[PDB]
Amino acid sequence: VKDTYTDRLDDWNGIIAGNQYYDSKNDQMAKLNQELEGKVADSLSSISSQADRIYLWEKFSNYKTSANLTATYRKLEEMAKQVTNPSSRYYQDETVVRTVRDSMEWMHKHVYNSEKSIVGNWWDYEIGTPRAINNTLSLMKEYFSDEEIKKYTDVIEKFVPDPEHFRKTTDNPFKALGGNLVDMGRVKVIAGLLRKDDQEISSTIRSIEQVFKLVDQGEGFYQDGSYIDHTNVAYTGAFGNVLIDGLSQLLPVIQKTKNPIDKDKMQTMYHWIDKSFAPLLVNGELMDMSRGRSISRANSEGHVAAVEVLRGIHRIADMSEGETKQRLQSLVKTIVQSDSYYDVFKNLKTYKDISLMQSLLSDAGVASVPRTSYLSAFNKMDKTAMYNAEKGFGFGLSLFSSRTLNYEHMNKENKRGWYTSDGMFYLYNGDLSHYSDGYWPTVNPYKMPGTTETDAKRADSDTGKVLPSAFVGTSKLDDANATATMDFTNWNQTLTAHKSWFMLKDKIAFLGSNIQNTSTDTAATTIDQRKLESSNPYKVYVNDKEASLTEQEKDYPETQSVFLESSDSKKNIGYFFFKKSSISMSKALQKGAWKDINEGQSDKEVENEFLTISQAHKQNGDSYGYMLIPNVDRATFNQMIKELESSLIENNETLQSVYDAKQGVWGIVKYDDSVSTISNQFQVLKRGVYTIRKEGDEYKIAYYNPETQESAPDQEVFKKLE
Ligand SMILES: CC(=O)N[C@@H]1[C@@H](O[C@@H]2OC(C(=O)O)=C[C@H](O)[C@H]2O)[C@@H](O)[C@@H](COS(=O)(=O)O)O[C@H]1O
Repeated sequence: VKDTYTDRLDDWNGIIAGNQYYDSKNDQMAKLNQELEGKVADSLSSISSQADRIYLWEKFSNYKTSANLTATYRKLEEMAKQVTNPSSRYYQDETVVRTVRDSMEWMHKHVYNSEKSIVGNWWDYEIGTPRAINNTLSLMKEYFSDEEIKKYTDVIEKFVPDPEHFRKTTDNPFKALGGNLVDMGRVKVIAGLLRKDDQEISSTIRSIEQVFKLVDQGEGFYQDGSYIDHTNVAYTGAFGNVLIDGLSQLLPVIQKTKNPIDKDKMQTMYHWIDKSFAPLLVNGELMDMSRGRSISRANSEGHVAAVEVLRGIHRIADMSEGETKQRLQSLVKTIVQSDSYYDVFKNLKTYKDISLMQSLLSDAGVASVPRTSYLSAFNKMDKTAMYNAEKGFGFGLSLFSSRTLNYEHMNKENKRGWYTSDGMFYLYNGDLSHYSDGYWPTVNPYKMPGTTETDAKRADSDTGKVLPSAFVGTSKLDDANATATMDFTNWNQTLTAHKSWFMLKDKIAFLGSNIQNTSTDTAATTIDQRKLESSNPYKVYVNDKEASLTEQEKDYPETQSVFLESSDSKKNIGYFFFKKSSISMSKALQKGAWKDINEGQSDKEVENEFLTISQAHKQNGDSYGYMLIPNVDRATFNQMIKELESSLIENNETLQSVYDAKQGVWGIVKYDDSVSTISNQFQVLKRGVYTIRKEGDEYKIAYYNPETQESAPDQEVFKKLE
């Protein structure tokens, strides 16, 4: 029956499909249409049309595997999209209409109904499938009777009767928050509209409002921009994605119901965009350190995942007004235009999203200016993101502590992310494809960049752990300078190391001390493991002399520097060792398959060439110290290292500090409360992390106590000399 409920469903259809906006003369839209035409064609030709069939699609036949239910229903949603698209060859097709109706009834009688119980993954029974069913019925509401709609959505009410919890029919339900809570809306708000149930709509929207509250503990968005999910996992880039992507779709509909959400409540979304998401986007790529186990999905590499966030932001801009709308448009526009590697349209899956992006990109009134430098210390999730606009590089520091899990391996995904938070670092430079094109299945998991580990064999069946210490954190001085430390102990408590980082505008110093090993395994720090481009080969220099790397590891004793020279200076990487160090390097082709790190992925062999740099630690009390200097040419790098000749202030078991004389900035990490005199100019007095700048006779102080997660009055931690 056509009423206010169907009106809302019409709006929903315009959002999840947007057939009303389709234009055959629009190349990008025609491309998506062609993709849907092909998917429906394949589904129609491979579907079982035999009496007493045991499945609809042979490749999604084992229904004890919950994933097969969602995949099946999604094929029907695709049919619904095309049967209602005037330009599709399947528009109002009698066979497709009957195929959707008959398939819904078949699955309802033999696979998914109220008399069934969760078998496999609860997510498919409560989120994946219900969403696919809601969308199918919404799109084809003019072909189904209200009784049929209520009949096919009864199963949804059986598995998801409570808008505040998931796994309600199990022996361990949980409180819905974040991304999951948003999906709760895409399940019950739409189901409510389809069933014309006001109580379901109102109660669900009320539950959804919890999402706008910032938290100071547990799962959710924090004031400092961090986002935690799954109890204690940094997750802005995966579950946070689902949250903004799904919520931006729902809001236009929710705001037109009899239960619209207060404007002041939704105000926090802008905080998420500017504080949480924006910093994690560099040249169109969403930083992997925020994506949890999703890094192990071949169809979701960094640039693809970023689009989930960007399309969400764009929709929010569209529903905003004035300056707010204008600036959000500019944010999306500059990020998209800075991405010369990935075509944003490859992940805009509805006509309205495509249309919005096209108008934005062609609107001269919307400014597209390169983003400025920034540095975000996401202490509540132990990650740090840095971006230098002058030189054009981004830097990500991935840590964990007693407050956070190191890596997530679940649902057979991310089987080898063991060391992705053991002080792993990311460098975002001119090669926008670096962490893409098969990086994850080919990178050697035992040598993640920046990590100090023993060479012990690790099991794919292992799961994450928290760190014994709470002494992990970042002290930020300004948009270009910060200092971080991690009181590191490895997975089996056989190795320790005081690892610290000194972000000094256009370079990052890496210092490690107190390196100890009680095992029979060899210990070493991976200085880098960089994925190469066959098109842009690097010329390697050691102590400014060209070196020829081989698949076989070569030792370079008394190394003062290593320089990776590209034809594009924006891809150059230099490493300056404060004190001559003994390192080893190799360049080799590494093969692997996505299935190796994610059971549900393809076993197809992938291969990439990597340049690995390592420093062995054969004695207790060992240390390492070097400066990473990106994006400068060879002559400039050589000049800079001479300027940094005496930049290392100290690197021992209680004090680590680097000084940038050009800036007049000091980075300092203290592991005890002894009085530390620095550069015969001032003293720092407390265990913690510091970033200090001298501006003649004045001193700006940034102190952070990572264990208590508090700063402190200047006189408690700093004292100028004389
Ligand atoms: C955040 C996350 O990893 N969520 C998991 C699901 O993944 C998301 O799926 C969708 C969607 O619209 O369904 C959008 C996102 O890009 C993607 O991250 C999914 O993996 C389900 C079920 O698993 S599966 O059978 O392995 O595919 O589990 C969620 O936790």
